[PDB]
Amino acid sequence: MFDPAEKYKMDHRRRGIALIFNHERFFWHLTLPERRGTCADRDNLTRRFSDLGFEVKCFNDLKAEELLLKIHEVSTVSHADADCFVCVFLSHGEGNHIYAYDAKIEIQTLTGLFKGDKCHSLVGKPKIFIIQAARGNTNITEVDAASVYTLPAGADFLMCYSVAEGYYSHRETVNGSWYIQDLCEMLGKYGSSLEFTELLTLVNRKVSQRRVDFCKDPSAIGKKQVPCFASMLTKKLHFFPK
Amino acid sequence: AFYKREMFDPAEKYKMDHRRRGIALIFNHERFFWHLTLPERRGTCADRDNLTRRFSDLGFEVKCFNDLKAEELLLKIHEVSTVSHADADCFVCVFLSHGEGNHIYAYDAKIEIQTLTGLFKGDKCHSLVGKPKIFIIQAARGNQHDVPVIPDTNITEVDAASVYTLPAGADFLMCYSVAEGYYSHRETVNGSWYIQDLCEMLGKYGSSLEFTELLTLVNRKVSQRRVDFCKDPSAIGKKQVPCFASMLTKKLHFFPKS
Ligand SMILES: Oc1cc(F)ccc1CNc1ncccc1-c1ncccn1
Repeated sequence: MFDPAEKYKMDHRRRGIALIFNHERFFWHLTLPERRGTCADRDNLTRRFSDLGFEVKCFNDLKAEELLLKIHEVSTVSHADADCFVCVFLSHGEGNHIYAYDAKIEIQTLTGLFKGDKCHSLVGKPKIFIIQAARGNTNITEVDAASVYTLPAGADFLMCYSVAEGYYSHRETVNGSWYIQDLCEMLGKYGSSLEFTELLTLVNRKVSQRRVDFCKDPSAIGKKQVPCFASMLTKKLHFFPK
Repeated sequence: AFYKREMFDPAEKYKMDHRRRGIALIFNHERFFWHLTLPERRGTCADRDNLTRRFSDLGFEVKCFNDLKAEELLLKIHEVSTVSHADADCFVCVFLSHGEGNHIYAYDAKIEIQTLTGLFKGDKCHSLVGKPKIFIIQAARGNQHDVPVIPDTNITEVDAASVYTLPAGADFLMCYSVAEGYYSHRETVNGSWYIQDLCEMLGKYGSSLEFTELLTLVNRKVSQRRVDFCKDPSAIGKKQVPCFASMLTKKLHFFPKS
């Protein structure tokens, strides 16, 4: 019968892989600014997801061909013994695209690799994409206009965005991104007990409550950040200790 | 001695103890000005009535509008955005129509979704600040084998997803019948797959379940639906995957009001 509280089965041998694509600088021809603070984000995420049982693999400043090769490689190995899959992008972006070192990649191309017909062993399992990407312009706060569309994907995907249309993404050059900081704080405290979209909702509250009435940089005043997640999940998702 | 200090609470819920639940608007579009070259939407009136009963049972004041022109629709939604919602828990707005990109069709023209949600952001609607603003959108691509000229068996019509899964402001929840690359289904007597399943879940669980948890059940119900191969073989590969884009900041329940 229909169960209103059904949860994803998370009792496989492994939690699964968490991929992190970390982009700090870009080929000069793209004329994009460096992303100081992103290495703090990478380390923060690595610790949180490792603690949740994930096998975390980080890749710094891959070219687009290299990045596509790597994510395709992961999409074609067996996830039969895994609970789920996580993929994080830390970069600049525009519209449907995220930047690699030398060129843009379409988000739909990346998510498409993990759809049922392409990745059988993840069918019915959570596929979670976390995207910290917006428009490229001592602890300094950099402020970027939202630019990356809050795109959906297939069944059992969860697409998590640092910022919604009309708002602004913030990154501290020492402490890291507002969104990743608050995400990681919540993961550390509640990741192993709370339902994951409930947790992302806490992240929405934390980030949107950060004040922008008195910035060190006067030009940043009033540039609020509101994250968003787009859920195509079909069950409750927990990361209880394995 | 106990009280809730202002510490971060992982279980915080929207306060839903106002005098009224709030207004639920339903914009119901069954047919369109001939110049738009859009097909009729048989079954949408079942959707409208279904939604009216479920949201009324949850305490909402439901107001339905059928086939408004774009000017009329904008006037009406602007009217609602400019009254005081001080005594309300929340606000619901439903669109049942065709759509394309960031647009929903009214009777005679397209309207941009951001124009509609924009009316309810921050100071434009102060009395809804910090309160859930829930938009439910059943809108996809009208099949246009259908002349540019001036014009009950249960059939399942299948429309490609066309409307962007747009976000909005803080405390908005944007609910979409279908995601990019999938297909929306509507039975000409029984109504839309998404609305049918939304309404069934509202009736069974609406008064207890956290609302995004309920929307997740709707995702499961809809994405598991299949058409019978005999009635329409051409619909075989056309799965429906709904989604919701949450900018909510707290848990949302619709417990019966005291
Ligand atoms: O979500 C956003 C985030 C931003 F930073 C800026 C603008 C938008 C709104 N646009 C979209 N949002 C979701 C899905 C598709 C689109 C979309 N797709 C094509 C063209 C326009 N919008």
